[PDB]
Amino acid sequence: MKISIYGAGNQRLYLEQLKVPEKFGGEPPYGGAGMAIEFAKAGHDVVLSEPNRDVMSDDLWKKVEDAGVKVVSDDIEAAKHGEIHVLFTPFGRITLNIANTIIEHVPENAIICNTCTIPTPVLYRSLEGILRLKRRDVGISSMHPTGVPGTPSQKYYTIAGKALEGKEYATEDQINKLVELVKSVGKIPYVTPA
Repeated sequence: MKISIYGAGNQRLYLEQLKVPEKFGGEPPYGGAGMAIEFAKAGHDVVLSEPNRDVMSDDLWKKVEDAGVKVVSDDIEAAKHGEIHVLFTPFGRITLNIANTIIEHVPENAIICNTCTIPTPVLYRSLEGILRLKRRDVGISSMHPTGVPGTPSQKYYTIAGKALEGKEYATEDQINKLVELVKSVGKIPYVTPA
């Protein structure tokens, strides 16, 4: 599939402060860049949008590019690529901002999903005007890793599905597409009510 990831992740944080290779193992880059690599090695067409080059060293960047990941710095160019748009914002600082930036540019029937735990209805309500009136084809969901992407113990992804009280923020096809994306990289998908 064509996947767009927004945010490579500050790799220094993972290495200096969090000591991920020592505590959980695996190998940098982690997070969004780690997801991009794993997706690409699974045969997916991956574009990673990152405005700040300094998020990782040249050696780590080469690692990303060696996986087949196309790296851009313009979110709008990334917006026109993916049928799935993964907002890697574990701190949820710019989640709503990126979504607002890319929503009018994403191709028909594309999916926008966050990796953090901002509720899908919240993400939807921030874009309700556009999603109801101009982009009814766009699905809103989640791609939330239980652990740190790139770590061997990261096995689960939580996907926001149809709400308990009926509201569908994405089609069943769109949700199924996310489910198979998770399994394509040997991970376990888990669909929850939005």
